Amino acid sequence: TDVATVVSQAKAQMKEAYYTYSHTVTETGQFPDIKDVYAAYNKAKQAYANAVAVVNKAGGAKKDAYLADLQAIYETYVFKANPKSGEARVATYIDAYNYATKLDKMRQELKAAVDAKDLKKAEELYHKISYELKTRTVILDRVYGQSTRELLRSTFKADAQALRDRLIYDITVAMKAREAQDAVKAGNLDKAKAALDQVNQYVSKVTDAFKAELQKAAQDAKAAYEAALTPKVESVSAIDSTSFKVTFTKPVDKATAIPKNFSITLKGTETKLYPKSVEVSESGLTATVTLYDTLVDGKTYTVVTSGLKDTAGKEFETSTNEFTYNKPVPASITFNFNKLPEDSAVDLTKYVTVKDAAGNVIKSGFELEFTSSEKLTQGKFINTTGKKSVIVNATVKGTNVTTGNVILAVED
Repeated sequence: TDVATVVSQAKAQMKEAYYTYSHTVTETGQFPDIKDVYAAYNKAKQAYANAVAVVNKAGGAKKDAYLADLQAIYETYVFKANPKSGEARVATYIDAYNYATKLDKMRQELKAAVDAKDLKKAEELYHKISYELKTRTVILDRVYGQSTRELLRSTFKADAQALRDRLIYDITVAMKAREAQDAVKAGNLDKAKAALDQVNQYVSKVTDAFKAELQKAAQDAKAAYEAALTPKVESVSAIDSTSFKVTFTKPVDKATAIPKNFSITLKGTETKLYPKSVEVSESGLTATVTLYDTLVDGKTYTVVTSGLKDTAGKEFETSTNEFTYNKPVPASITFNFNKLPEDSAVDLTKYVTVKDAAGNVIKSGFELEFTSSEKLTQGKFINTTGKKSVIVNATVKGTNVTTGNVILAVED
């Protein structure tokens, strides 16, 4: 009833509300029921308001000092707009505890979505929870007590971050896959390739939760991206003096990969060579074209392809592509080592190196003939079993580049 006592008590009640959470955090390392804290919060507000009315009535010459005192205690312990450190302790705690338990609930809701393998629900929650973690963690900063701020982060926040982080690959590939689809469906192949590149970058890192669905999504994006590409002739290159290699950017309908659809001209002249046969890669996108006519060393040839179609539908554009035929010039030949392994069939071509005059190794475009102390099979295999030496001679046919007779040890 007396004013001094009323204000004395209302201040005690305001602090009591802060003790409601702070004491239990400190004593037990736990949080109170938030509802007890709300109850204490409301008692303090009512204690405040009642104390004000009593002071307005019977405070006399201390009226203003009383209201300021009350206000100061209120603003520190219970509530204040835009709190600084140590202010609005109860209201900041409530907000942070509520922020933190919403995190926990969202985390648990996310876990349910991955447990139920629901990609769309997990995607939504990942974004919502990401937003909470980034934009609203400042709520935690306004809490009074390093000890209790740390209790909020460890208790609730750390788990939520961990679930979110763990899912980033899953959500990225789902997003990029559909961005890819949407890009091709929108006639934008640069956008689709770039989206697809990301897919490919991350899909080997998705978790188990949605792996099949996500791998499926990624395969659908790849395939849908290929479809939009135009089948192209990429290149031609000589092989020997009567054949050349053609490369496709996309497997070719083998029924269109026939001689009549290939034209070969000695470039800049009217001399035209006839295709004999076309032999396609089951591998899809490369064929060997064999000519009746012979290619001249050092000449350039233009290959005009027409009438080719895809492994499924689309037409290659008539295309012009050249290659130049060069028959290498063997200058030297040597055996790679002073020895051969002990085996019943050693291929001598694997043991010998041929170079041109500049000393560059000539990998193809020449024939090898051998003589040996040992019987030769297929012109190149020898049996070294039970032998400690053998004699061999590699000559590049039918030039005069040759090893001469060389005695090689047999040892592994």
